[PDB]
Amino acid sequence: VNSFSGYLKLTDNVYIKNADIVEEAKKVKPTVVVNAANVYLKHGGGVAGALNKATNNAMQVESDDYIATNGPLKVGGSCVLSGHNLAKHCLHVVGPNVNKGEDIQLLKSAYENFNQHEVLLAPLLSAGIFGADPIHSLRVCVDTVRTNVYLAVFDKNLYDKLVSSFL
Ligand SMILES: N#Cc1ccc(OCCn2cnc(N)c3ncnc2-3)cc1
Repeated sequence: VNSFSGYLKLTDNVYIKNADIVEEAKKVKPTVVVNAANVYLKHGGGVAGALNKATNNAMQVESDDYIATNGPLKVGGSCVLSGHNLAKHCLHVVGPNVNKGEDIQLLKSAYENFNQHEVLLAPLLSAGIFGADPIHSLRVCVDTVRTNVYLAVFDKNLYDKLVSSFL
């Protein structure tokens, strides 16, 4: 039993809710919140900008030190950093950005990072400003992630489209 509330069960291990990931995190304080990161951990907009703003820029400060030490992530890769006031840990995962021409096949590699964590609160990778089709992202999630994932979708219209088209 866990404290995630109000989710639709899609499969044995994937759940989805019409919800704000920052509010979910503030409420649940999950062990892991996933960020929709880029390779430079520059949290300017989208989910990343929202998560970072909610940490009062502490996520960005920590991320800048990470990059200065380690260099950029790979597309499809991840790193574990602090979750600050939102979660124990933040798993920064880089999905391909279609607006940068990146290969959508890398979306599966991106979701594989979730399997290193037993339970996660997450957005749909490569959705929104990353340019991919969120219906496709949800399908790859369900077909790749085997651990327990709680997906938070910002927009009622999108949430209803995802549910009503889910096979
Ligand atoms: N009109 C409209 C509209 C406004 C924001 C919006 O956010 C999508 C990405 N996103 C950003 N910030 C958050 N805290 C999120 N939680 C889940 N997804 C999140 C989508 C549609």
